[PDB]
Formats: sequence, C-alpha cells, structure tokens
Amino acid sequence: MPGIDKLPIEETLEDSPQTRSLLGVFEEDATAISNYMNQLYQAMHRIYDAQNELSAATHLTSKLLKEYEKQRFPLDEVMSSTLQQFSKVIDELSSCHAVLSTQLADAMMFPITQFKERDLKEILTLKEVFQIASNDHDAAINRYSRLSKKRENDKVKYEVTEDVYTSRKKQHQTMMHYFCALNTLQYKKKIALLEPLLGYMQAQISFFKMGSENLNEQLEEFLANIGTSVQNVRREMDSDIETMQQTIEDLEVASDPLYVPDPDPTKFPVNRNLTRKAGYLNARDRQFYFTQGGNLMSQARGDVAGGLAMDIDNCSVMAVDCEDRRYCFQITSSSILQAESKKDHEEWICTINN
Amino acid sequence: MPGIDKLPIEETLEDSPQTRSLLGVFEEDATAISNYMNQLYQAMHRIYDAQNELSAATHLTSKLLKEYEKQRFPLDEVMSSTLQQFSKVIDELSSCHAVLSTQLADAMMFPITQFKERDLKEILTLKEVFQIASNDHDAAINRYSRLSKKRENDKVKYEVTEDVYTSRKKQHQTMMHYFCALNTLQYKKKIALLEPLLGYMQAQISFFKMGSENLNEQLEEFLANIGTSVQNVRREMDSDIETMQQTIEDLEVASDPLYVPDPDPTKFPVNRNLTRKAGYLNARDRQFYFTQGGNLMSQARGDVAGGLAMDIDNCSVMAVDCEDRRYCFQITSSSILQAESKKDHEEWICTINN
Repeated sequence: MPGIDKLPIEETLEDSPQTRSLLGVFEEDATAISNYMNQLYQAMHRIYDAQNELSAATHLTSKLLKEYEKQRFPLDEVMSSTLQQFSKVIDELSSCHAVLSTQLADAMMFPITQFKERDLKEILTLKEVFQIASNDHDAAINRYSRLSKKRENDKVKYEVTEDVYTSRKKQHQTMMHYFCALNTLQYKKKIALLEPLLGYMQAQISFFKMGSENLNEQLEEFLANIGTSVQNVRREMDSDIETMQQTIEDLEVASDPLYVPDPDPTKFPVNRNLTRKAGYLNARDRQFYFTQGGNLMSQARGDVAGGLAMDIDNCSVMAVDCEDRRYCFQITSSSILQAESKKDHEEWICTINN
Repeated sequence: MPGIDKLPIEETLEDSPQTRSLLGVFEEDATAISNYMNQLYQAMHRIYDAQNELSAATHLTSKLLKEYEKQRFPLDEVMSSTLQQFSKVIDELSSCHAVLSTQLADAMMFPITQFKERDLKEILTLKEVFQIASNDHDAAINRYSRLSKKRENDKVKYEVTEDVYTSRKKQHQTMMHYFCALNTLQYKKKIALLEPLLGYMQAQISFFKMGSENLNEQLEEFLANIGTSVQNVRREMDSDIETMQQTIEDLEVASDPLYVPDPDPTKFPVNRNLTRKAGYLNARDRQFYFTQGGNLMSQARGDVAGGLAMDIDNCSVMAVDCEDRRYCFQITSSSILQAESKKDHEEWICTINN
C-alpha cells in the first residue's frame, strides 16, 4: 500500500490532461504486462500439454506390454513375467505423471488463465466503456457550448443541458471504475506471477517424491537380472549365427553339383535300392510327390496337407511316352508323370517297384 | 537354443510343400511381431516427443522469468530476487528433463528404431529376393520340362538346362539367407523388446534421483515464505478494494449536484476570492486552462505538457460577446474564451482580477 502505484480516483471529476496523462502511463504499462504475461501463459500451457501427453503415452506403453501375452503369435512364461513387472512399474510412473498433470492444471493453469481471461479482459472492457462515455460527453458538451445566446427555445436549452448532466455523470462513474480496476491490477500482477510458479514447484516436489518411492534398490536388481538375460540372448544369437553361416557355406559347396537335372553319371549313381522316394514331378501341373507306407502321395506347393495319388508295389510301372515330353512314366494297379532326368526317371520306377 | 523355433536350413534344397508351410508360419508370425512392435515403437516415440517438448517448454518458462527484470515496464528488488530463485530452480529441472531426454533417445529410441528400420526391413527385402528367385526357377523349370523329345537342337537343350542350374542355385541361396534371417529374428525379437524398456527405466531412475537432489527442505521453506508474501498481497489487495469502493460510493453522492453546468445559485456560491482557478474553456477548440504564478496556462487533453496563454493580474479582463455564444470573455494586457455557466464565467473573471 505505502509505495504502490495508484491512479488518483479523487481527480476523476476534474478530468485534467495531467490526470489523463497519468492514466496513459498505466495503460502503456498494462499493455506491457499483458504482453509478457501472455508469453508466460503460453510457456506454462505448453508445459501442461507436454505433461498431459507424457502421461497418456506412458500409460499406453504400459497397456501395450499387458497385451503382449494376449497375442495370436504363431510362434514362454519368463518373458511373460518380465513384461508384467515392466508393465506394473511403468504404470506407477504414468500415475505419477497423471497426478502431476492434474495438479498442474489446478495450481498453475487455472490461476494464470483466470488472470488472462477475466482480469485482463476486465481492463479492456472498462477502458472502452469509459472511452464511449468520454466521447458521448464530448458531443453533449459541444452541443451545449453551441447554444444560442439570442434566441434558443427553453425546451431545447433544458434538454441539451440535461444531456451534459447524464453524460458527465456516466463519464465520471466509468472513469472511477476503470481507475479502480487499474489500481487493483497492480496487486493481481504480483499474485498472478507468483501463485502459478508456486503451484508448479509444489506439484513438482510432490511428483519427484511419489516417483522416487517406487524406484527402490529392488528394481535396480530386477533391471540387473534382466540386463544379464538380454546379454545372454545376445551371446547365444551370435553363437547361432556363426553356426548358420557355416552351414550355409558348407551347403552351397555340397549342393553345387546337385543343381543340374542331369548329374554326372559317373559321380552320382542312380539309386535303385530305395524304399522311399520324394520330389517334384509334372502330371499331365507341377506337384510334390512322396512315398509312404505303400502309397504315392502328392501335394501342390500351395496345398496345406496333400493326399493320395496311387497305390504302390503291387502295381505295374513302365516308362510312358506322352506327348513329346522326355522322361514321362505312368503307373497302374495315374496321370502321366514326368521326371526331370534319366537318373531321376529311373529312380522313381525302381523305387516304386521295390 | 534348445527349445527355440527354427526354420530347417538343411531342407532348403528339397523345397518341399511342408517346408514351404513351415516357412509360412514364420512369416505369419513375423507379420504379427511387426504389427505389435510398431505399436510399441509409436508409443515410445510419443514418450520421447513429449519429454523433449516438456524439456523445451520448461526451459522457456525459465528464460522468461530471467527477462522479467529486463522489461520497459512503465510502472522493486524483492520481486526481482524471488523470480531469480524460481528461475534458477526451474532451470535445474529443465536440465533433468534434457538429460532424460538425451538418454531416452540413445537407450530407448535408437534400439527400437534400429529394430524397425534395419531388422524388419531386412525380413521384407530377403523375402522378395527369394520370391523373385523362386519365380525365375519356375519359368526355367517349365521351359526345361517342355523340351522336345524328338527333335530339339543341342545348343537349345543345353542353354535351357543351364538356366535350371543358375535359377535353382539362386533359389537355394536366397532361401537359406532368408531362413537364416528369420531364425535370427527369433533372438532380436526378445532383445528388441527388453533392451528399450531396460533403457527407459534406467534413465528414469537417473532422472528421479537427479531431480530429488535439488528439491531440498530449503526450497520448501523458500516456497513457504513466498506463499506467505502472496497471501499478504491478497489481504492488502482486498483491504484497498473496500476503501476504493467506499470512496467511489461517497464521490457519486458528493458529485451529483456538481454535474450540471449551472448549479443551484443558492447552494453552490460563486467563488470570487480565488487566487487559483482551473478548468476547461472553449477558445474561438476545447482545452484545459489553469492558473500558476501569474500566468494562465493551457493544455489540450492531447498535449503532454501544455504552455503559456496570457499574463495575469496586471491585465484587463471583461465579459466579451463573441458570435452568439453564451458566457464568453476576453483578457488582455487572448482568443475569445467561453465558460460553461454564469457561475463559471464569473469565477474566472474574478479570479483573474484577484
């Protein structure tokens, strides 16, 4: 009170240029404050938005970990458990974020907003009302100031003068209410700057404490155990990778001579003593064929189970000459079957006979 | 290794429907994993974005508090100090947020991203390469399977058969690399699920500890002190508000009779014994006029200082009759001046004479 800035409400009636000046300095100031406070309100609003999103996202991450188990994954309990622990602990965190989110809205956002939506709105409003009142009183005064000294009807002089009464009353009242609001803003200014910051910090103290109590040394050990498991999977993954690369390298060499339909007669002997034989054939479409308990089964690379094709070894088999296709054959006790090579063509007939 | 799911790389050359089936179950699975992991990656990315924004916003809020002092506010150290403390403490917090923000990107975002950008990309790529290889080998095989048994030129049979060699080699190799990658994904799957969560929690442990160390009981007291100051301003603000409302209510009553230009002659006596007089007049424009050390000063409601108008009390003053305007007068040792009423017109002439 003692040193605070104040507009002289008792000089309202006079409405002297000086007084109007002083009023001007408060508006210039009230505009600056408005500029600054709006920048602070924007920054705090972002903090409130980031915290709200952070909470939501952290909650979703946790809900996602609980759904892991409830998946239709075509292709294990320990994993399930571990995700349950992470889920749990991540929940406790989103809550901390939720709580802080709620408090921030009520101790920080609400006050700073009220300052902006109500108090700063009030200043602008009362400034216009007063401005209109001031204007109306200018007109009334110029009309009164123009009354004829010679003639002028009484009903006129009377009304014109009354207009000066009502206009000057209205101007005097709106100016005092406007001054009162500006004087008050000097208090709200301080309050609106501190209350929010105060609310923010209290919520933070509360947030860091609630969070720290769930992060015990027990969790640190659980994270240590899991840390070790993952490092183990990493080792194993690499151990298996070498093995696989080695198998591959070894298979390309071993299989190279086996890629041509017609192998070296001298190095890859026709097998005539087989009781089981499988492989693709063409049937006048291409399908995979295989032997099993006296039956020649078939399965299109598309099928999911396959089926029966013909009976075996109690049937007759002979190389057939269908169309102009090499290596065909037909059995009976079947469509025309076409092998891929002499060797292949022979192995079938011979195995089926066996 | 012992119970892990595995695609049979040794059955690659055979390429049997069954083997193709099994491959199918891994792809169905690899698609599911991809669905789920992408949902988890999105959730973690939001958490990383919210934390980054939170840090930025909290830093801006702090920078704004340091700029408060450096304002041109037309209209105090304690306030300055208090904002310096809030600023400081809010900084320490944004840093905690920054640090956590950096760590999250390196321990959580980087791994989960690599899984998605590299490993899952690798699966799709190797699946297409193999698919093209498989297709090319189908064509080569149908063309070889169609070679004439009767005629057929040797240069042809030769080339066609070679195509079966290269195509089958390519198919066999791309299938093994594809199987190897799918088998590996079974390890990365576990790793990619845990590593991120593990990184997240470690950063959080670190974040809550760093933050808690700046929120000491000293701060709690500083917030208590400030809490008390603001509550004091609130009291004072209300104390002043009553006073002002009271002044207003009292001024409307006291000023009501004073609003009409021509007051009751009987209740508001013309003051002829004045050595100082101020008020608005019209000069053949409306300006505010006032007495000071023997001079009649003027100041347009727009001016910021005003000036000289005429000398006084060593001059002659008489009611003038300019145009058809009531209450005009002119002095000399000035433009025609017009008062607002008999009373007003008289007080001027008389004060100027005095």
